Amino acid sequence: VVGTFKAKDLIVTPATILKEKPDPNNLVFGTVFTDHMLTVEWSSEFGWEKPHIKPLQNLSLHPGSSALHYAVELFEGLKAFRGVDNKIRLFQPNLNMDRMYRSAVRATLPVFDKEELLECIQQLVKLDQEWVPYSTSASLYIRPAFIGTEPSLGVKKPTKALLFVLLSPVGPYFSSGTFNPVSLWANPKYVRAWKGGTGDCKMGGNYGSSLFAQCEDVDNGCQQVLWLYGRDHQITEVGTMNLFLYWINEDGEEELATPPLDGIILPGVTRRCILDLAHQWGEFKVSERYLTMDDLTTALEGNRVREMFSSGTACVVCPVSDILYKGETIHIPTMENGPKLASRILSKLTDIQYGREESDWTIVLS
Amino acid sequence: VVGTFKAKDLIVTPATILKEKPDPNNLVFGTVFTDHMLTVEWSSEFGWEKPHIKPLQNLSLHPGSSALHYAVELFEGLKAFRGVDNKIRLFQPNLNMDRMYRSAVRATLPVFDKEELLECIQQLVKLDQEWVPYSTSASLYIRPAFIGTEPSLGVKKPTKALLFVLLSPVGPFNPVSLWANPKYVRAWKGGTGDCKMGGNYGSSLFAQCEDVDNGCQQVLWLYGRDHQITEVGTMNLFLYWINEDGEEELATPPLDGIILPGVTRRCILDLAHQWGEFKVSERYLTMDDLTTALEGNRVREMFSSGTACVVCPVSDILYKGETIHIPTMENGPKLASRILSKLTDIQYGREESDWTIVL
Ligand SMILES: O=C(NNS(=O)(=O)c1ccccc1C(F)(F)F)c1cc2cc(Cl)ccc2o1
Ligand SMILES: O=C(NNS(=O)(=O)c1ccccc1C(F)(F)F)c1cc2cc(Cl)ccc2o1
Ligand SMILES: *Cc1c(COP(=O)(O)O)cnc(C)c1O
Ligand SMILES: *Cc1c(COP(=O)(O)O)cnc(C)c1O
Repeated sequence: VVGTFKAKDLIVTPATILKEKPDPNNLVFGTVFTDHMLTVEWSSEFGWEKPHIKPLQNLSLHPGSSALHYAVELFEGLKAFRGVDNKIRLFQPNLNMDRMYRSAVRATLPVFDKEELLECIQQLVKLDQEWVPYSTSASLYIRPAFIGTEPSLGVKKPTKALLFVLLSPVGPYFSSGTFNPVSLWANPKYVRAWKGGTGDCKMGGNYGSSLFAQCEDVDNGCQQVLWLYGRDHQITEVGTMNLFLYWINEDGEEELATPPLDGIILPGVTRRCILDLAHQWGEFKVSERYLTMDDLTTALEGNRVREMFSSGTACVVCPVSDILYKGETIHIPTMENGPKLASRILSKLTDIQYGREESDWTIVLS
Repeated sequence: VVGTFKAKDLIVTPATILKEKPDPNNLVFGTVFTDHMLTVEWSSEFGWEKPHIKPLQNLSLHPGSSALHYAVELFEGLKAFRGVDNKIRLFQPNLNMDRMYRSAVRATLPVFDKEELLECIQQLVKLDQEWVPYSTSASLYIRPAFIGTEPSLGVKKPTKALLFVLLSPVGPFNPVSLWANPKYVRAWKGGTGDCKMGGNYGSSLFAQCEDVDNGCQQVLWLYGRDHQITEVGTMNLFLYWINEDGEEELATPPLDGIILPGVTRRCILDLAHQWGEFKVSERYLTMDDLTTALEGNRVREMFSSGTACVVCPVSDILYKGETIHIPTMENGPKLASRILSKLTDIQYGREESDWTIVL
């Protein structure tokens, strides 16, 4: 009956015991959780139930829940930042609501009002706002999660669902003053996503398949997987991050390149922001364009590569120093070239996030 | 540290209040559950905990559990059958243990002893014996499920996992129409399509809804530039036809990475090989192969195979705005019904085969 839950209807149950906050200089990503969570029930029969902010607790799930059997699930990732002026800000959160809604449609999970969800998240962050780290390098990670809770074993659109939101303090990925570059494991035997698949959505199924390649990656002394696609060996994504290459292209032009949104690339918020920034600066060519391993190695051979970095919410920007490919270690001169652009981008994005630069990209906490 | 759980140290906690069994005449597939369940806990620090048979209950899961975020999960599907002689039988259950083990490796979930799990399952079915329907048209569906319960949001190999088993009384030609849209691809080479990992299935619900929107019951999964016909929903695809050489042939797509190696598929192949009445070919089949054969009146039957239906005749394919009729039902379907009869006879103990194990 009810098309969406409403922030107006929020039922809040404060915790009676409050946990001590962690040292912001000693945070490991996604391991410590705050006092409270958002939960909202849905059923086909009654529609959306009233949303609850309540103490962080285990989920009680029928063991037949479709999220556990057929990966009927999706997530988001966005952050709250305590500013230089001690104001807490969200960064481009409407883009995450847009993406989550679209992933829900693709998953066949129930549709919701994006502004109502945004306001419920605002209220949850406001309640746990002291968990937003008092550090200009740490932030509060927000994990909205949407699962099918259909008890029956038929492979079908769920008639029961749970939307929930977790909060987790996260620290810097740089340390001792500098970036921590990654080595990438490039094995064309694995594919992250395919044309006709769901790689342009944040559905859980895209990620469970990537764990094997990641373990093999770690066994070979690499931190992330470089995801290759097709007979041409297109470079697509770095782990769970978008791929950027800053180089002199085939025409001899200084260029920032990233793979196009042709269905196998997750449309990152960070990725969009970087494209926007680089276009605005107007200092070099910006291309959404295919990039192969042969393109890369040829350019490296002729000293045309400047930097390679990955982009995502957790780290904003992550420089790439090495790629393990066909039994060889190929060096990327990212760190030797500054990294000039990667550092410039990180500074710009963090300025905005922490309120050093006024931009419409941020929103002050409700 | 503990490499496997063992059926030896099974802890059995029977329910004090038992539920009434459903009418075996009106069962809805996976909607009704028995009194008990198996659960086995794992962690990287201590290895496999002791297994438990206990009352069916909700799972208490950390909201960060990787099964909920990154689909760190797999399942199996197999059945128990109350024979004509009242003996309860499992059917090729070691093949399900083999496949579950493969799926866990690909998923990075902890490995276990296959013989130990089968025995834990046998003890579970044994406890809940009376739930195996008193009907030769019904069976007990067995659902082993294996999930990551790692509380942290980092995308990595789980340090926490839960293995559980559910039991569900299920009942019972009604041919299906297939919706064929090449813009959805079920599986890719370098993917996980040959495992029963949950991630393979979440991505399929949109296509199935679209299928229903158009009066079709299942999706025909197409692959590649040549539009290879691969699987029928959650079933393997069989084509009974006269091939291009003018030979009568049973054909099915080969196991090149994008096809789930079905148990039913295996059994049908074994049987058709044994009979030696027609050619048996694991080979590529395209939409053009099929439409060309249909024009020349060379197609006899098309059916899917899986544990839930055993065999499912196909009457129509909707592809590129066309309605392509398959003469399955106008040809008996004799092969489909022969297979259904054969497997049913073995499953319900009407004939002996090493494929069945008495509980
Ligand atoms: O930003 C990163 N990931 N992108 S993300 O933030 O949007 C994301 C996407 C999908 C799943 C999980 C994640 C997250 F949160 F990183 F865990 C990321 C991964 C990563 C791995 C290393 Cl080793 C270093 C820096 C890193 O940053
Ligand atoms: O046997 C079937 N599916 N194969 S299955 O049995 O191994 C299976 C595989 C993956 C997920 C779920 C299932 C199951 F159990 F059907 F739900 C099946 C699907 C199906 C759909 C229709 Cl419309 C009619 C008969 C049918 O039988
Ligand atoms: C989330 C994600 C991205 C990065 O997206 P952001 O919105 O910038 O955090 C890129 N690739 C994959 C596979 C992702 O899951
Ligand atoms: C399980 C399944 C099959 C059928 O396999 P059986 O072992 O015969 O039940 C076929 N295709 C897919 C995608 C499946 O998951």
